[PDB]
Amino acid sequence: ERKTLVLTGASRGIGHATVKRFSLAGWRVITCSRQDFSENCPWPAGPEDHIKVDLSDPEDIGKAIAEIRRRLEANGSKLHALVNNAGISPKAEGGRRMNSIETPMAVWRDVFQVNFMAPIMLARGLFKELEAAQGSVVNVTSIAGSRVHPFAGTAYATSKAALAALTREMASDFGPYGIRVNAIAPGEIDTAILGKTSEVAETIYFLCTETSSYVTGSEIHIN
Ligand SMILES: [Ca+2]
Repeated sequence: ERKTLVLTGASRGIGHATVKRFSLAGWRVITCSRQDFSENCPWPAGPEDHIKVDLSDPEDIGKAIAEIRRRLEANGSKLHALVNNAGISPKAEGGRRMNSIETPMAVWRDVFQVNFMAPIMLARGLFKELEAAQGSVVNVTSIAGSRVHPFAGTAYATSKAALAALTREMASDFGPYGIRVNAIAPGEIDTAILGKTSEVAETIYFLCTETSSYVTGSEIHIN
């Protein structure tokens, strides 16, 4: 019965505020993280709501998808929401911003894999359950996708710009199956890559509930 959310990037700020919003609304919240489940976690969700997965690893993502699908059988194999908030912006030597000149191949690869490929891999991997629920996919974009930012490196900026375009394409592709796909760009950089965050969490929640049933292919720019 209970509506279910799969969330990546459940970090302090936007991620935690989103967990809190959906938890208080009565949803089951399955969080994905590189870390082992710990009883010192802020929310009281048990191990059945935690998925250990490294989103830079396509093999691990396939293993996480299969485990999520098994855990969704407890609700009729429905996934009402997938929220892609995981994002990385690796820094150069000495904690410096990493620009287009200095970014090595391995960073381009891992940043695009986590920030860009994992959202579509998870959405198409969980397609059956999203379709069964006529669910919602939210991709969290960034102001860095549209303007050069002092606190976000080039790989992050370009992968988030790619993610904004991917959101538009996914909405067109997933639409005929009844799955809506939208993006939200917070007004400030997500401090995870280092009141306003509650607004982002509220908007993600809106995009996953009945009032947004007819909205797809949009990108909401929080001002
Ligand atoms: Ca169907």
